[PDB]
Amino acid sequence: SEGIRKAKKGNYAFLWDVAVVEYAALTDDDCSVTVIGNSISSKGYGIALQH
Amino acid sequence: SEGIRKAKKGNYAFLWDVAVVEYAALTDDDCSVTVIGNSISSKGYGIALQH
Repeated sequence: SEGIRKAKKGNYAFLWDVAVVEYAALTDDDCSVTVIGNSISSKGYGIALQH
Repeated sequence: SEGIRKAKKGNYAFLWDVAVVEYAALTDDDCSVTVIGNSISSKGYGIALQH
């Protein structure tokens, strides 16, 4: 939440999930941001369960 | 095993696994290798166990 406006106001590139940044681009009332892609497909994300 | 030097000595944009190319251009010694990038998240490989 601080990284919303501090990246808006201040040259701060952030370290986070891209899909969140996709939605943060989806929320800003002006198209006023920039993202750069990432491709690391050897490691994945699964969903935990009962052992 | 067929279209090997036809991609290197002919107009054939041959199409296979990138890691196989990291073996094949390693077998190549003539510096006639060029390739572009690709990000495909859906498919891949991990060793099967017993059921």
